[PDB]
Amino acid sequence: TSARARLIDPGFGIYKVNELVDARDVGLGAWFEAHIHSVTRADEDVIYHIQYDEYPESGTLEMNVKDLRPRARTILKWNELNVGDVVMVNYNVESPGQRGFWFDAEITTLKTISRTKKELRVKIFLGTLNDCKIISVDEIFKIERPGAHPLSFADGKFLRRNDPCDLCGGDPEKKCHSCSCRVCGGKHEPNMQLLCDECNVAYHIYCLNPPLDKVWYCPSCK
Ligand SMILES: [Zn+2]
Ligand SMILES: [Zn+2]
Ligand SMILES: [Zn+2]
Repeated sequence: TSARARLIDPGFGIYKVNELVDARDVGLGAWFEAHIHSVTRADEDVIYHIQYDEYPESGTLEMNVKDLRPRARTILKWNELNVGDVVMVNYNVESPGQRGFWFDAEITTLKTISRTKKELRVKIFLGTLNDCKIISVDEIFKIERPGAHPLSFADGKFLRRNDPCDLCGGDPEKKCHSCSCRVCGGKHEPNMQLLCDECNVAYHIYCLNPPLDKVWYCPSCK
């Protein structure tokens, strides 16, 4: 058992040490994946510190409890959505056509145009922005509330799709040297292919020079 993936109840607080949460960055108004680092004493007397999963460089940070909630885990299907619902959506404020960040929003328009076409417009809570068109209609997340089952890293990483690919367009059919194996460009075998942490590019076990016997950081760095 990893120490990073074991929940600790220090005897108080509504989130457990090492619990997976989302943390609202007050500067942007968006929610980012994080974990509880510590729960200590000085909604008032309990202090929570976190680390952001994808910003370990930012270190340990104090966070008010109103800016924390259990990690988002459930994607709401189209038929589970209603006008007036408050859900978490991906939106880019500066470039509405592109992938952005994860914002709480109230659904104001729900329109099924055809079998494939849909119109989802929301009110984004930053101040608020009205009549925002959400492109990623298949990634609408339910907002979890205090008391939800505590997740740990043992359950999984529970990372959302947080990056913008220009090459293959995210299509699983087309080969890609950019977002898959650099040597051959084959997405086949997600299991027999290791990633890097610093630069983040992949290689198969048999595509490296020299080839590895069994299944990490890349060799071209060192
Ligand atoms: Zn690609
Ligand atoms: Zn390869
Ligand atoms: Zn690397």
